Order: sequence, then structure tokens, then C-alpha cells
Amino acid sequence: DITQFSQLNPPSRLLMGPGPINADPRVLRAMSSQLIGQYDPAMTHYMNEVMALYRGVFRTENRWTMLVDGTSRAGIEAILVSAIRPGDKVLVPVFGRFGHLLCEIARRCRAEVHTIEVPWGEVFTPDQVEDAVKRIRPRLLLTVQGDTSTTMLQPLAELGEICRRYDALFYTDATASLGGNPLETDVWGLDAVSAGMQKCLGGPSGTSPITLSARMEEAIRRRKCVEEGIRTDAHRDGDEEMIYSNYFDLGMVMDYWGPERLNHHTEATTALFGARECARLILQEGLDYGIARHKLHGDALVKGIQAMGLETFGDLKHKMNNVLGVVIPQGINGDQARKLMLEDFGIEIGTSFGPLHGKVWRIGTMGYNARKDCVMTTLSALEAVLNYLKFPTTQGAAMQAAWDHYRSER
Amino acid sequence: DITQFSQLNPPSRLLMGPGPINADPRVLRAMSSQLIGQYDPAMTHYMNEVMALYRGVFRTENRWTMLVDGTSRAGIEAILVSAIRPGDKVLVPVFGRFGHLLCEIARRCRAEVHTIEVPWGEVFTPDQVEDAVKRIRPRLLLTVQGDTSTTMLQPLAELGEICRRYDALFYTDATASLGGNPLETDVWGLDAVSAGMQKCLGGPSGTSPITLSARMEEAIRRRKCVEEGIRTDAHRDGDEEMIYSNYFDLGMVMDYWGPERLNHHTEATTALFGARECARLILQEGLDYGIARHKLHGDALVKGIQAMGLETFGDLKHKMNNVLGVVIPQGINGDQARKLMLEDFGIEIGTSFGPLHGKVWRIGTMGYNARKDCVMTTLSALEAVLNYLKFPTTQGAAMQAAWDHYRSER
Amino acid sequence: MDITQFSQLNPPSRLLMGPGPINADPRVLRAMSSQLIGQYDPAMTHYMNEVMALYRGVFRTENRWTMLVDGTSRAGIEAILVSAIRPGDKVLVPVFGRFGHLLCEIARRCRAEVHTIEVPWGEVFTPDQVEDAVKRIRPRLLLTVQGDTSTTMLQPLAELGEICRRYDALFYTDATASLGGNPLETDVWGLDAVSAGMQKCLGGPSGTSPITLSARMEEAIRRRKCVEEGIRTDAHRDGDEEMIYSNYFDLGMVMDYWGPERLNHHTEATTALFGARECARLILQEGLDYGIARHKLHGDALVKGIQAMGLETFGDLKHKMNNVLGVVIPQGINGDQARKLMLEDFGIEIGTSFGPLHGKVWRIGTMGYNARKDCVMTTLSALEAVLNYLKFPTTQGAAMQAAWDHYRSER
Amino acid sequence: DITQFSQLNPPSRLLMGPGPINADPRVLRAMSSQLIGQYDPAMTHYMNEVMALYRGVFRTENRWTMLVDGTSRAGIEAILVSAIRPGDKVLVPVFGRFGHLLCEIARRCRAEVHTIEVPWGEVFTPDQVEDAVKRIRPRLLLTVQGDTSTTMLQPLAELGEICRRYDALFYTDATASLGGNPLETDVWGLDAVSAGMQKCLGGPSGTSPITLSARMEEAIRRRKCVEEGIRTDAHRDGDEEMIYSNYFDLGMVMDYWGPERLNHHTEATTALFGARECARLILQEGLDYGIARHKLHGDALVKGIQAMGLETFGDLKHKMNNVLGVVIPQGINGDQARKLMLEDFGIEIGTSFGPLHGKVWRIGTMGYNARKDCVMTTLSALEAVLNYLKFPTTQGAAMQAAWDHYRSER
Repeated sequence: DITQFSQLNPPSRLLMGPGPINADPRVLRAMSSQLIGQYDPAMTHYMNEVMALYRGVFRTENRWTMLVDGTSRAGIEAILVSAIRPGDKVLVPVFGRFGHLLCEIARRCRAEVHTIEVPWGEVFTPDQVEDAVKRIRPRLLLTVQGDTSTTMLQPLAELGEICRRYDALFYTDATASLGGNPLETDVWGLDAVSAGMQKCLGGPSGTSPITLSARMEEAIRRRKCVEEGIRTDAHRDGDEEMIYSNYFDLGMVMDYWGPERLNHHTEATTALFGARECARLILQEGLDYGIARHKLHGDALVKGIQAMGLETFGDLKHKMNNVLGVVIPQGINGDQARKLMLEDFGIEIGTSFGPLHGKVWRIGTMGYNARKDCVMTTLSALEAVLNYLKFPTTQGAAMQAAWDHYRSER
Repeated sequence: DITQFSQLNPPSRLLMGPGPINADPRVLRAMSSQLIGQYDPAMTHYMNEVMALYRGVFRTENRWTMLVDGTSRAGIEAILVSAIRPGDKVLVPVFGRFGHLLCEIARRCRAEVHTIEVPWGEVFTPDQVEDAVKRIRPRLLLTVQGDTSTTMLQPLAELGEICRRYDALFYTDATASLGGNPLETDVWGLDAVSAGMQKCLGGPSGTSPITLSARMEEAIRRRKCVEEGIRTDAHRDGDEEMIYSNYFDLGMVMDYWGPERLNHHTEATTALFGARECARLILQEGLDYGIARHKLHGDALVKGIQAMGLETFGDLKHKMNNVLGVVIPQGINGDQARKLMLEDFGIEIGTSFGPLHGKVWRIGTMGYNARKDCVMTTLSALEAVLNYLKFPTTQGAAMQAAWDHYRSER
Repeated sequence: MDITQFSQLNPPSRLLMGPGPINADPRVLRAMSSQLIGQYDPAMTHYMNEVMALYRGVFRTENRWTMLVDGTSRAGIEAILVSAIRPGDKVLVPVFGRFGHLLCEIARRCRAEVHTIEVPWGEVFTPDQVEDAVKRIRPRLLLTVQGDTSTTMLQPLAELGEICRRYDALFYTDATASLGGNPLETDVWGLDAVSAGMQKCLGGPSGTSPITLSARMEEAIRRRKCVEEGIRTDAHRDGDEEMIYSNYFDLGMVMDYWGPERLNHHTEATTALFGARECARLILQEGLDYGIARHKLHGDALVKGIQAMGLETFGDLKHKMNNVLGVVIPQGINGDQARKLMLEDFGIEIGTSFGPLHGKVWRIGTMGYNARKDCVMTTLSALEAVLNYLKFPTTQGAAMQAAWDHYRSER
Repeated sequence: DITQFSQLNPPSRLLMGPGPINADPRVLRAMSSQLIGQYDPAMTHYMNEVMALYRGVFRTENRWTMLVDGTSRAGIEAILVSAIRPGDKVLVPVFGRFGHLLCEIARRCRAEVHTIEVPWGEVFTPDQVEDAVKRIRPRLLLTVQGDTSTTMLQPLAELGEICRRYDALFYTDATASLGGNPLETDVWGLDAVSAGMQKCLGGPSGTSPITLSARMEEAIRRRKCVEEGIRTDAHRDGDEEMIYSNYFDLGMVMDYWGPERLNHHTEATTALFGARECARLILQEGLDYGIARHKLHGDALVKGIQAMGLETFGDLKHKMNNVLGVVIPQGINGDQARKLMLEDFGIEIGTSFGPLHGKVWRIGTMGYNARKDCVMTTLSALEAVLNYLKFPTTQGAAMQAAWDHYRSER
């Protein structure tokens, strides 16, 4: 019966996993706003505002800063499909799960995929990526900045200089790290950045902010091929082969956001309203302050976890501010502590996949949930569940260290 | 300055163009609802409900009825990229702008594209497409049901049996027509149908509902190749070559929406909620009642437009219930009427593009805006502007014919 | 019963061009959907303070005691009059419409001696007339409506405050209909108490009445001080006058709740406070001076189109409210039928006149969020379309021409 | 400057105090809906639905069941002002802070107030109040059902036969108990009931649900006096003296909610949508189950508190389901635990006023917050705060008793 389909009623949740995390209530309210037509002066104005705001968030002057209407990895694929002609040599430094995602996307683009690897969860040295760039001579360097599966944050500062010397295009996947970690697009010589909403932005998934450098926009303009239905007598192709997607042809997407207002697709009015608010909030607070906030609560969680008598995963010198790997004590079922946290406390913490499944928990402190009270509620909840499942902890230690960190820093 | 970016505030608009149209107030409210985690039992229940609900909207029992996170033409591209291997022949009976869009998507899929043509705005006879099928022998017949650029509805009822005899896969692009005109997916023997929100569903763009037949999923299953980051020892490749997109690989999307919950992408939580309401609302009213309503208000607009002394573009026998083409009668300027309708009445009427640009307005009566008061307000505003632009009409004649129609309809 | 036939909230789309309530600003509606906090959360006492300062701007006053009354517009009226009137106290009410009559009844229930002076609908009072009446009856209070939606008339107030200062009468005004759409210089005109509404030019769901009280008014109310037993302490004492005969409408305790003591009088309406906060915030972003000028522009555009349409108007146009218009129903046109066909066929609500003006005059409002160019245009064309269909002759395109001409000239 | 007055952004709070408490999000979404005119066919229908819905909530068939526009105590004042003529004798059984509220309201109606007392927090016997009714012969019996300030629930069942016997009108204030406790309006011979929204209904304050027995309406009709502005020749005053309030004259409010639709005031459109939702949700769950839910979580919290080695306040046999009085231990600062609970955990627990200030905390489990996870979160948080403040508990015991209670009941 159609009668037993009632109104939307999701249960209340504190999402402290690797994502998606709770949306900021201002972003949610802005999505309920009524729509206007595709080319209404207000809609074109709001599109132009989104560009200016995300230029601030990405820390770039790039003319082409916009949205791909799809989840984070649609942005990735849009950038790769637009920058990779079949046969092109691509270099992917793999330090986790999302390095393999780049490999697959690149392979679906028919690229020549060359990889370098370090174990989970470690990071790459600038020398390591320089030796690889000298060996294979790639068109693109395809990096993930923050990889949620390993909690590791790849240093990106010294890599852009390396890419300019050997004429490589420098792309990063910043969906996990943007807003909660430093990302200087221009200062670090980045050519393409793709992000997401559901990490530190806040932020339901469905949009991918991207930015393309002047060098990157030239490579795509050589690929120019306008869709037949909106092709005029004054449109002409570029010197190189077309992009093998109509939806992900970023040249046409650029022409939609540009003065031409080329009718590539109907922009996601609501998701645009959402995206505008995220960047607006991030810049009202300030990027530096926003990043400083993620560091404060990330560290407080670490110090809480360490005092609970728990090992942590990875090289902490390079840990993301917003993700923590927590080793499962042993004699303790991980799926059971996850089930108890959720059903009895309303707190979701992440499981790890593959070579870590049943070994490591992933606790995020991102965007809206990067607060003291989210950290405090999670630590007290985790400890309570562990004691109930017979894991001894020093009474008050985990909580004391959390307070000690919050007291000392302010 | 950041302070010169304020709270989202779009102007009050009546969207009577070819789309996007105004959303249902219930749909926008459901979007403000709080999020849950990707793998919360509530999320997987809501996905299971969306599948069930869209089977009723599409009029199908297809186990594989689900959402593509992207604009309407993303759901198309997901299907074409998943069904067409490089080389495979394809037939597109072009009768408007969106016939051309299908041609391009298939081109980017690396297909040999065959076309037949009728002039805007006419429609194909079953005999015309059968003679084309006999001639070129396509793997796929790729059709649009409602092409909003001509206001024409392609009859599909007999074509399904045509495709069964000569063993061709039958796809329709029903974004503009779903919910507003008849579409019996199973009874008409369709293999693939894709849609959009912003037309009759109501409806912000950003999501594309799709349904796949048992024959279709079998064809896509032959292309099996699981992404490296989420690949396990269980995953073996299909006998045919891979799909050349990660995001559009419907083989993996089916595995995400099915019982295995294969982690392909983070499903757009808010967009899913909107998608859920649209279907839930349509089925609460009843699909038949919903279509009948779209007919009634469309017909009243037609009779109102004709009595104003304005001619109607296209073959009226096959007109979409939800769209009308009104001819600009020379002397009067089309862009000037549109500007006045928008700036002074807050009403968007559609312009035309390409060949019909400057000749035809496209007035739509879809979804939430398929009401009497919307029609009355459009007809009244239109006649006021035309008269103000010194275009003579018989006083009260346009409104008279609309009232008489609504009187007779009772 | 059952329970399935009661579905999700789904009101029909309406353009409200009647006397009230009118369409609320969408930003206000969104603000109301926001999550709540505890009664004395630092954020809540903060927002209450924001609502005080913000409403000092909209009223045009420096008054410290500018706050909210939790109830519809007439609850703030009752709140003020129950607090200011001891039984037997003398009261003067210049009645020039239906709402002057409301002030009389409210005053009557406060057990006051109610003196009234009358001009016809829709005429307005002269300063000399109120002065002659004040000289006569010797009132403690002068009670006016600034804008009476029943007759569309706007009482000049500027000359009235001085009169009250010479004869020691307390000067109150009901500005629920006028605030935001017409000038109201609270402190400049020497007002003691003002009460407003949300649902008119503020926009604005009904259920809250903003009030402001001058330094002299608080003195009069604090003389009646008496704290409710449950929240009363040994440090509390009664004033030198009789208690206000109401617990809820005792404005002394409400003042104490909104003040630094935070005396627990009631649980302040959180949602309604978010809405009321927005209304004032939005009004001051655009600017009150521009808010008033906008109402004037679109209000005048309505009357020019109505006149071109061949219709008569009600009352003195010299003093007409910026936000409403009285339109004489032609003969033998049915007013109820026109209203029925405006609502059911165009999704536009136009007002009927109650009492001695029913079936004689419509009340068409151009208020707050609907004080827009596109609202005026749609109402006029719908009326002309409804009228002509009921077989009433109009000059073709005349109504719209005069309206379009007005917007052209003003730009 | 108006630029430093930004958009509404309240901090996330788990309200576990005496009230107001966090609202159910479905009710919040209902308030964001757009408004219709006072006398719109849709407004009166929703009003008629509201009347029917609350009849189900109050457990009555009373035709005069409706809303007062104002907070809980405005509805109390409405019922008292309409029923009480000056000089009338009234009896108020006082057992807490709100007992005194009824005394003050009756006093300002110029009634003679008679009282009997029990210490905080005891309850009245049928005999105690029957002795008093014989003694003073009251017109009204004025009782609080659940007094949050003491956590005590007065039995009303036997009080209805006592009132009917000695010919007294029986009123009660049920703002705290309604929804979370049994209330049989008709079965308990109740003449008038008033409640609020922000306790168990859920529910921001601003509306007062009332119900009036056939007996009560006769008494209010005798006092008939219609406001001069909405008075016609077809009206005549009743035999009794007028109700000394315009806004609170329940004779006129009845006429506004009846067939005549007498224009007494403009009904709060936004709040009525909320109150319409609140009643709908409670009846969708089913009042019996709702009451049962409130008891489960109330019982859970207590056990955990008792297992924490904390004393409790009041006669536990008669405790409200949705409130707990927790005695503040020697040396632990009552107001300091509150600061740490709110600022560091984002959880509000109630302070006591009057003869319990500094001695007792009030912890509520009401409406939307009567869930398992709100109980768990608050318990672990309070324990963490107490522990940090050097107050020894038996590690794990407080969570154990709660977990054991939930496991046993499932």
C-alpha cells in the first residue's frame, strides 16, 4: 500500500566516520529555497558568486573555478577525461584506497597508468615522486592529498615545483582534506583540484567543486568539441581528439559557466544553493581559522584515544586533522563496538575496508562536527562501550587528557 | 568583501517555460531534512523504497529501477555508455534538439550512429522506423518520447514489438514526459528508460531516475570489471570488454543499489530524499489522475492561446500534454515579451533555440505548475503584455475559452 | 477516524492581497524551521537582546524596553492596556473604523471608563478635534489606531503627541497594520506605547506582537509591580498601586524576563522569536526609509490601475494607507463571486469588507513581501479578467497602461 | 550596524532539562511551509483537523477542543478567566511551583483562592482533596497533573467522581504530562484541560491545546459578550457578567473555531501547522505506545542514576515518566556540572529553582528526546563530568544498569 510510505524521517545521528558527516543547518535550510529558471538573472548571478567564493576556498585566482554536478569522484573523472587522451602517460602515487580509484578512472580513460607505492599508512617523499617523474615522463601527476582510508595527508608543497621542471600537469584529489587542512592551489603550482561536499564542507554529497589553471584550461581547449544539438556555424574543434564523454567534457562545462552560457545541461539549482552556502560559511569564519579548528579537535581526540590505552594507525606526523585511525584492542569485535555506538548512542564511527577490516576504526572530526562537544561525546561513548564489552581503561584518563588539551590550547 | 555575500534569496517566480519548473513545496522541505551515514539501515531502507516507488512511476516490475546521481543527460549517458560497446551500431530517429543529444552521447560512446529525420515539429510512424531497422540493423533503438524543443510526443506503443521482432534494444528518454504523458515501460517493451526531476516530477535538476529490463542488465553484466580499490578475490570479469567510465558503470551502480552494497560512490543523501518525495507524491495522487490533470490544464492553455488569436506550432494530435509552442505573430518582439513577462509579472515563458529562435515561445504546464491558477495567470499576463505591445486581441476572448473548458470538464 | 487521511502539511499556493495575513518572506519561514535551544542558553538570551536592539530601529525609538509579546497583534494591545489601565481610569478613543471599536472593548474589559469620539468611514481626525476631546474628558490615555485596515485610512499622529504632553495624557498607538509600510516616528512623535503585528508589512506569520514602551510608561507599569507567587522571592516587593489584573499580560514581569534579572515569567516562543528576529533584520537591511517608499510606489501603482479600470475608491485618498486600497464593488456585480473567482481560479486572495461595508467594497492589500511590482500587475489583470467575464465593461488595456506608465515615470 | 546581525544559527543542543526540549524535525519542517488567508477553505479545514486530532490526544469527544495562541500558561489563564467570575471560590491543591501559578492566575481573575499543601515532592490523596471540597465548597478544582519542579505526578482518576459528587468543575494543567503520561479526560470526569507544546508534544512553545467539557461551555456561554467591532443585531449578552478579557474570552474563541467563524483574532498560521503535526505524529505512533516509550527511557535513566551512586528526589511511586530529580552530591558544584555539560558536551540538564536550587538537578526524557540514545549520551556525559570533578563511581556500573534494563525489556 502507498499509505505506508510516510514523510521523510531519518533518525538523529552524530556522524564521526570518514564521511558523509552531518550537514551544517544553514546549508540544509538553503536547500529548501524555491527555484528559478536556468537563465534567470539571479541564477547566472548565483553561478558567478559560486566561482568567486570557491576561488577563496581553493586559494586560487583561476578564472575556471566551478561545480561538477555529481559526487566527488565525478569531479575526478571530469578532470581526468578532459586531460587524458587515450595513450597518455599518467603517474599515480598510491598511498591508499583512493590512489587505486585514480588508477581505475585513468584506465577507463585509456591512459598508460604508471604507479609508485608506499605501504598503508605512510606517505611519499618529494624525491620519490621526482625519481618517478624522471623515469616515466608523465603528462599528469595524479595525487590524492588526504586519503580517508589511511588517514594520511600527502605533503603537496614541494611537488608543484617538481612538476613545472619536467612539464607535468599537477592534479590532486582534495575531497577529504579541503576546509580542514591547508591547500594552497596557486602557491603550490596545482593545475587541477577536485573536491567534495560531505567531508569538511558540510555538505551533503552530490556536488564536486573543481578549479583549473590557465595551463590546464589550454589542454582542454585543444580538445574542444561542442555537442551537436547546441553546435552553431561559429563553433570549431580543437587540434586534438575529443573528450570521450558529453557529460564530463569540461570544455563545454566551462562554456556554460562562461559569458557564452552554452546550454550543456540544467544546473542543479538546489545543490548550487547548498554549495554556495558551504563556501560562504567557510569564508565568514575564515579558512585559516577553519583549519585551526579542525587541528584543535583532531588532536584532542588523539590525546583522548591515547589515554584510553589505544594504539593509533599510520605516521602521525602526516595525519589529517579530521581523521584518526584507532587500532582495535583485540579480543574485541569491531562490528560490535560499531553497532553499539550507533544503535545505543546515535554515533556512527567508520569501519576500515580490505587490508584493515576488523583491525582499525576511523573516527572523523569534520566541518560542522569539528567541535568540542562532538569529540567529547564520542570519547565518552567509545569508552563506555569498551568497558561494557570488558576492555579495562584507567577511569577518567581518556577524558582528562581531552580536557587537558582543550585547557592548555586556550 | 565576504559581507557583501548574503543569505540565499531568489525572487518569487512562476516557471512556465520548458523547464526547470517550480518544485513541489513538499519536495523542498524533505531536502532540509537531516542526513544519515552511507550505510545506515535507514539509508538502505530509503534506497529500497525509492526503487519500489519508481517501479510504480515507470510502470514496471524491473528489479533494476534506481537513481543516477547527475542531471537528466547523465542518466542517459550512464545507460548508453553501459549498453554500447565501441563500434556497435545505433539508430536515432531525430525529431528535435534532444534527438541530436542522443547522437552525440552515442558518438562519445564510440558508436556508429545512424539517423532518420522528420521536420520540426512532426513525429515518426511505426512503419518509418521499421524500414530503418530493417535497413541498418542497429543493436539499439534510441528514442526521445517528449522532445521539449518541438513540444512533440513520439508514440512508442507499437515500436516495442518492432524492436522485439528484429531483436533490437529499445531505449527512451522520457525526462520531459514522465508523469505528464503515458509511459508503460513493460507493456510497451522498453529495455531502458531514463528521466529527470525538473519537468513533471517537481523537481530540481541533479538526479536521473532509470529503469533497466532483465535483457538490459544481462547485457551490462557481460561488461563486468570491478574497481581496483573496492575489488576483492570474489570479483571476476565479464566476457565482453569493460565500460569506459567508472562513475557511469551501471554494473557497479547495480551492485551498490542491490543486496551487496558495493561501495561505488556516496549516494546523494538530500537528492535521494527529493527523488523519494516526487515519486511518493505522484503515486499518492495516482499516475492516471496525474496524467489526466496534465492533459486538462494543457488543453485549457491551448484553447486559451487559440482564442487570443495566436497560432500554435507543431502537429497538435501528438503534442505533449505539458508543453505548447506559441508563434510570435511578427511585429511583436519575442525577447521583449519574455522580458516583460519575467520582470513585470514574475513569470518565465520559454524561448526557442536554433531554427525556431525568434519564432516560437514554449509555454509549459508541468508538475506543481499544472494547475488552473497557473494557466489563468499565464494567459492573463500574456494577453496584457501583448496588448501593451499594441497587439490587438478580442477583449476577454482568451480568458473566456479557458473558463468554458473548465466548465465543460466538470 | 482515521490516521491515514491526515497527511503531510500541504497548503495551496496563494498570493495574499487581502487585509491580512499576507505572504511571509521565505527567509522568515526558513528561520522558523531552525532547531531550538534551552530557555536560558547564552545563545537564546543573546538573540532576545538582538530582538530588542533590532526593534528599536523598526519602531524608530531609543526605548530600552522594546520587546515581544507572545500572542497575536491584539494580545500586545491587551498587554499594554491591561498594564496601563487601573479600573476607573479614564480613556479616550478616536474611532474612525472597525479597529477603533476593538480598542473600546479591550479598554472596557480592563474596567476603564471609555470615552470615544467619531468621524465617519473613511475620514480621519483633526488635531483640534482630539484636543477638544482631551480638554473635555481629561483622559489618562489617548488610544489610537494608526492605520485601520477596515477603512484603509491612516491617522496623522505627528501633531497628536504634543497635545498629550500639554494635558498629561499617555499616548498609545496600534500600528500592527502600518509599521514597515508607513512612517512611524515613535520617539519623535512622543509615543508612550506602540504595538505591532507580524502578518502585515513585516512578513510575518501572525502570533507575535512587538511592543515598545517609553521611559514614562515603564514608570506607570512598575507602580503596579507584583511578582507571581511561584517565582517570587523575599527581595521582591509590590508597587504602590493595584496589581495588573492578568498574569500573562502583566508587562512588568515580561520586562523583568527580558531584563538582566531574567525572571522566569513564561517560556518565550523560540520559533516565533526566530521569525520576528528575521522580519526586523530584513527590514533594516533594505532600510526602513526604502521599505516605506516601496509600499508607496506599488500602492500608488495599484490605485492608478484601478482608476483606469473605471472603478471607484473608498474614503479620503489624502490620508490613505500605503499598503491597502478600498475598491467600490460596481453594481450589480457580486463581490463574493469575484472573490470566489479570484481565489479558486487565479490563486489570488482579495479582501471583503466586514460590517456596514459588506458587498460594497473590496480591500486589496500590497503589503510587505507582496509589496512588489509583479504582485500589483497580476492582481490587476486577474481582476479585469474576472470583471469582464462577469460582463462589466472596461477599456481594453487601460488598467495595465496606467500602471506601466506609473512604473516608467517613477524609474 | 546591521551587517553584524547574521542569519539564524543556534548551536546544536541536546535538551534534557525540564523544558523546552528539542523539537521533532517533522514539526520544524511543517513550520517552514507558506501561509494561506485566515478564512481560506484550506485554513478552516486544517483547523477542523486540529480539533479532531487533539480530541484523540486528550482522550475526549469534546467538541470544544482547540488552541490558544500563546504559551502554556496563556491557555490556563484563558480557562480560568472564562470560568471564574469575581468572588467565585477556587481550591488549588499545591504540590510544587506550578500549584502557585494557578493561585496567582485565579487571584488576577478576582477569585477567592483556597489552598491545601503537601511538601515537595509528595502527592495528594483523594481523601485530602475531598475533605477540602466539603470544607470550602469550591466552584473550581485547580490541579497540576505533572509538576516538573518536583517531578511528581498527581493521580486524577478518583478526583473526577469527587468533583461530580460535590458539584465542582474540575480543571487540570497537563502541559508537562500530556503525551508522556496517561490522561483520560472523559473517563476522569474532567471539565477543562490545557497543555503546551514544548514538553512531550515537540513542540516549540507558543500554542496551548485546550479542551472544554459540555458542562464548561454552558458556564462560558452564560458569560457571553461579543466584541463591538464583530457584533451584529443577531447577538445578545448572556445572563452572567462578562469575561474580563478580550483575547482570552473563550466564548468568542469557540465562535472563531465554530461554524460562524467569528473574527476574534488572526489564528497563528505557522504554529497551527506545528500543533497539527505534533498531534498527528503522536497519534501515528499511537498515544498508548508513546506513553509506554516515555516510561521505558524514564525508567532506564533512573536505574543508571541509581547505579551511579546518586540519590533521587521525591516519592518514586508517583514520579513523572519524563522527568527525574537528581540530588546533587556534597562538594560537587551543581551549577558547574551544568556549565561543563552544556559547553563541553552540548547537553542541557535542568537546574532547580526555589527550595531545591543548588540541591537537585532536573533531567528530562521527553518527546523527541525520549529515545535510547539521548538516555545513554546523558548518562555517560554526567558520569564523565562528575568523575573529572573528583567524584568516585564504580566504573561501568551506571551504563551497565541502563544496558541491562534495555536488554531485559527487549
